[PDB]
Amino acid sequence: RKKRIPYSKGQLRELEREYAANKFITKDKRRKISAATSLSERQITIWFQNRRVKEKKVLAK
DNA sequence: TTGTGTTTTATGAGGTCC
DNA sequence: GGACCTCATAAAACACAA
Ligand SMILES: [Mg+2]
Repeated sequence: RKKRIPYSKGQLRELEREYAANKFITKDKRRKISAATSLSERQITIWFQNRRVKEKKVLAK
């Protein structure tokens, strides 16, 4: 497949800041995050998908 | 500092949207 | 005629009882 590479403190800080601002990434913010973090647009899109799955688990009960 | 449950990336199947 | 997300899933890495 492709062996996963965990994101740095600096990369996660940027992703969580945007996620806190909006649960859904805009095309414009995805490019900004891509430039800031060196993650691909694809990675940023997937991380948002995964973050909403995590937030959904937090609505346990 | 072992072990092995949870959390974090990453994928592909199957959906919505004129 | 493509871009987008939710879902179940797998595996690498983490967190921390033991
Ligand atoms: Mg849907």
